[PDB]
Amino acid sequence: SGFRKMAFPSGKVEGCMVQVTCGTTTLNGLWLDDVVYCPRHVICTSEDMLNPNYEDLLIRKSNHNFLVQAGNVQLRVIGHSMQNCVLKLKVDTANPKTPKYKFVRIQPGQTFSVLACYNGSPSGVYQCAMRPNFTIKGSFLNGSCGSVGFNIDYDCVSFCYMHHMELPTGVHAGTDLEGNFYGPFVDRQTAQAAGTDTTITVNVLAWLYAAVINGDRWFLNRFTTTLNDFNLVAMKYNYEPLTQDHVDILGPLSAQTGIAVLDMCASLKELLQNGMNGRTILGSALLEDEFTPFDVVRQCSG
Amino acid sequence: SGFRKMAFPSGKVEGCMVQVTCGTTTLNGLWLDDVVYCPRHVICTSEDMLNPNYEDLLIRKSNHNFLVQAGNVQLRVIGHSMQNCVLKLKVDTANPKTPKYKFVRIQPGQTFSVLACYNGSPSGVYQCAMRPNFTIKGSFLNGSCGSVGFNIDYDCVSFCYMHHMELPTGVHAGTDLEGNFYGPFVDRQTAQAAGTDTTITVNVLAWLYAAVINGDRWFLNRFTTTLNDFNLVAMKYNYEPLTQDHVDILGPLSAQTGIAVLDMCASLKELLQNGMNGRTILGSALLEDEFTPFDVVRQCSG
Ligand SMILES: *CC(=O)N(c1ccc(-n2cccc2)cc1)[C@@H](C(=O)N[C@@H](C)c1ccccc1)c1cccnc1
Ligand SMILES: *CC(=O)N(c1ccc(-n2cccc2)cc1)[C@@H](C(=O)N[C@@H](C)c1ccccc1)c1cccnc1
Repeated sequence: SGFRKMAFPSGKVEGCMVQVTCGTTTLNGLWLDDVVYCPRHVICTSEDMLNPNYEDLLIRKSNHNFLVQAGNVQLRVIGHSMQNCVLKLKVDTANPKTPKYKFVRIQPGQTFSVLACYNGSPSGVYQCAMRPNFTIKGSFLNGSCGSVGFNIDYDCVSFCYMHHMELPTGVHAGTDLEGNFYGPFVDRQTAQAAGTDTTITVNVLAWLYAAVINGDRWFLNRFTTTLNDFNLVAMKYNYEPLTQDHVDILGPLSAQTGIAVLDMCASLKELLQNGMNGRTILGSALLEDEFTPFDVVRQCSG
Repeated sequence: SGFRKMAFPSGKVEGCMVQVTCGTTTLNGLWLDDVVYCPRHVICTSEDMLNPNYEDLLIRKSNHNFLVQAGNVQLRVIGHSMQNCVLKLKVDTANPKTPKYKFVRIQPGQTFSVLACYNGSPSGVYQCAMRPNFTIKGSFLNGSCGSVGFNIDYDCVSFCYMHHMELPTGVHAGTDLEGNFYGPFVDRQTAQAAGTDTTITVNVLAWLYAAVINGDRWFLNRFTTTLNDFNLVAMKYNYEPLTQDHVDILGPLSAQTGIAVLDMCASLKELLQNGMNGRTILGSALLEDEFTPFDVVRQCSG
């Protein structure tokens, strides 16, 4: 029993984290095979943040302009390029600790562990979710950039996120490892606003399903409801629409709890309309939406 | 900006987690140097859980009775003993991945990362705190036992917790790595109850201090208060007494925020007496007490 925001073990990613440098600018990179990956904003100066021309800037730099440091050691940059918003710095040496990996672009609502890195040294791990507005509510400080998000597929590390910037909202924007931003965010110092953050509906139900399995069942109502009925109420409180996929994805938890999906929805509808009256579910005084059904299955099954 | 329940990177502990076996009973062990450590309850059968005599039982077993498995490999047990509630199984081979380590008995209110392990395979990481009743509100399933709690001291891993059992409360009891239980719990199948769980007061203030630093400052009142005044109100809602040590330990956050300790206390007093009115602090609808001042400094400083 018990339910916690749980991260993947970070061991196979610790061994891939390097320090990358330009002048007064050190950030984190990710050394996989004979390539090191970091945010291309490591080439910028404080003068050229308002509107930088990254192509032009990279022209000014050469292989030897970039100080890649592995713990106490240094790597020879035998070639650089730019893939969208990432520097791919080629190196003489292949990481001997390179785990099997993939690069996946994750979908909003999906979750991943973050290994928060300063000066190429892993500092800490936490679980995070792509919000529907394509921000993340991270915990990053100055120097955090190039810190990565990942899932672990049996023995295969999937990298889904690279940290690039904090918004004035105090939330976080980043790319996949092919260097495309999640959302409309750009890597320049201009006015950018995160759109309306909406609740992830399948995740909240996942979590109610976790709650039941943990014996917290008070919120369960004698009622049920319909998709359309439920999604009319949903929209009113900034919630994602529930779909038949969403329903199907909750089958294993439906199946384990004995509780139909649509009866859980009816419980949520009453919880949305009445709030929680100071009552808590799984130690929270509000509805949690940063666990998927998989996260719930993994933690509540094995 | 941002504040999350953050774990230490688990890399140096992954390499110490082994599978330990007896008949129908497999749990986790911890291989440091030429010693493997696990809960001594791996020697028990379902018949001898109500009141087991561990000495007597161990008499029945020998070195070769215990199947220690490292991933795909097997270790030769060249000697066993019992230290309080842990098996120290001596092995031919020293762990080549043994990080510098210490064994510390942690104090109630202090926090540590847990590496949740099934069948000697690390499954996930989360941050946890010793509650004042000396339970932990973990996330463990069947097979979790021998999973360890640790802090990372620069490069030195400190092991503070080994998981032994779940209470009917659905909360968790375990030992230090010398095999003494945190609290009055015993490793037998008898009626055991976790006493009154009290809130960790320094931690809540730590967290309010994190909140301020993140710009969440609404709860700040025009008032202040006294220790005695504050601790009279504290006791009423099952809260730890605040001491001058507690005050001193919050100096760095006092110092960073510009806010006196005793003015933060006055804010807490009004928050305790009035609740939060549906207002949230750092994304929580209730007062969080599983971060220490150190955790707050580490995450909000670097
Ligand atoms: C790496 C880093 O920690 N941050 C950061 C600094 C500089 C830049 N940059 C873009 C173009 C040239 C240089 C990106 C990121 C800071 C940070 O992002 N601050 C925000 C307000 C910001 C500044 C400048 C441009 C864009 C954004 C940081 C702070 C906290 C968490 N992550 C990053
Ligand atoms: C290792 C394990 O996961 N659990 C466990 C099983 C058996 C024993 N045991 C004590 C004396 C002989 C055998 C200890 C722990 C279960 C578990 O602890 N279940 C509880 C209810 C319990 C059963 C029997 C004795 C004592 C406690 C488990 C389940 C969930 C989380 N941790 C452990």
